[PDB]
Amino acid sequence: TLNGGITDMLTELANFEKNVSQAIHKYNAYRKAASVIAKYPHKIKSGAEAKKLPGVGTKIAEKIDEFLATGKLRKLEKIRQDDTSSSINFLTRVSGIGPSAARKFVDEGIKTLEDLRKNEDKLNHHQRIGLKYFGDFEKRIPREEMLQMQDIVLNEVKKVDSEYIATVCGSFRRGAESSGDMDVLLTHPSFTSESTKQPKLLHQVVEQLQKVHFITDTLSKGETKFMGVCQLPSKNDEKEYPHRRIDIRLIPKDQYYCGVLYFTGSDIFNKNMRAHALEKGFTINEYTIRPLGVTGVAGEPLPVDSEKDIFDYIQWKYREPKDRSE
DNA sequence: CCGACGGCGCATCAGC
DNA sequence: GCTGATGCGAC
DNA sequence: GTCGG
Ligand SMILES: Nc1ccn([C@H]2C[C@H](O)[C@@H](COP(=O)(O)OP(=O)(O)CP(=O)(O)O)O2)c(=O)n1
Ligand SMILES: [Cl-]
Ligand SMILES: [Cl-]
Ligand SMILES: [Mg+2]
Ligand SMILES: [Mg+2]
Ligand code: NA
Ligand code: NA
Repeated sequence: TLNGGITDMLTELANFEKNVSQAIHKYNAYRKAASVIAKYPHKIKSGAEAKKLPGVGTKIAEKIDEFLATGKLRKLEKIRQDDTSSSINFLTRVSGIGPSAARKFVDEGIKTLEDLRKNEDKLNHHQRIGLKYFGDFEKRIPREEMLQMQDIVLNEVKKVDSEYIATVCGSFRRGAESSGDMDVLLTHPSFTSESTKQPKLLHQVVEQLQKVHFITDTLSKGETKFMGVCQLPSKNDEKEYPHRRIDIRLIPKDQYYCGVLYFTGSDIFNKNMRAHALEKGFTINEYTIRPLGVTGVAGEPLPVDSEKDIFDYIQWKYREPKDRSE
């Protein structure tokens, strides 16, 4: 928050370009600029000063000058006034409504929360759950509740099969004092890059968490990724905890370190690291790190025995999770 | 210039 | 039914 | 919107 006013402005610009303009690269540019400015340890006094940071160019520098002089950006003031932009921006805050659906709903006269509730028949399953928990999903999760949630998931996972390992990643693993959701990496030795020796490995864990009423709703579910809703249990006479988003990713056990690197993030950190890998002649996904031939086609997976190995391949100093909140 | 911009799982739909 | 393109996802 | 070559 040293430069909170500027990073707020760029984040709002990013959301506009994403949600309304459907200009994903402009969205990514604004987020990169906000990220590099957020970690800049001086209170910025001019666009010129910010234009020294990689990712801040001529246009954003101009916007920082307008913002530092007036406290505001006319481009954003009129965006907030535009009814279509405001409606599209709002609707995309419902889980399952993306830019395209939001604009299509706006065309059909569906523009408000009350509009959405009247038109549940027009919503797919994901969207209906996002509407149902609209208020809950915008609340953050205190780290203390993340600790209680972790304890349930790991213990319940242990009850299904003592050989599962569940690791909470995302902002939690980066040490955040609050999280937007809970992200769980799951491994089991029967599932490796060589073979799947046991079916329903993710299903059995989802079922156990549903059985004890931790998982309450499913947004999407396949063999390796679960996206849904969970809730802490409350004591007698206690108000209920909000419902929370939970994501679970089942990763081949021999590919744990690439998987935990990916699932720890942040997303911008992953983008930065993967772009640098490319510049160094490697490609990184949640499973492997592979070299790029002269062709550009990926080669064979390189041996990985820690997170640090992946950093070493691309000639980066190791960064602890807490230092990856870009 | 101007081409690139990380990478992929699940849901839903068009076309066969 | 399958394959491939698209939306969505913090995207 | 920004960057590299
Ligand atoms: N566009 C994306 C989105 C996500 N990811 C990866 C990194 C996330 O940490 C990780 C979890 O994805 P996430 O959306 O849960 O992001 P968090 O860092 O946990 C921030 P939160 O506390 O949830 O509000 O998945 C990514 O690589 N690329
Ligand atoms: Cl774009
Ligand atoms: Cl791979
Ligand atoms: Mg998260
Ligand atoms: Mg998540
Ligand atoms: Na710059
Ligand atoms: Na949404």
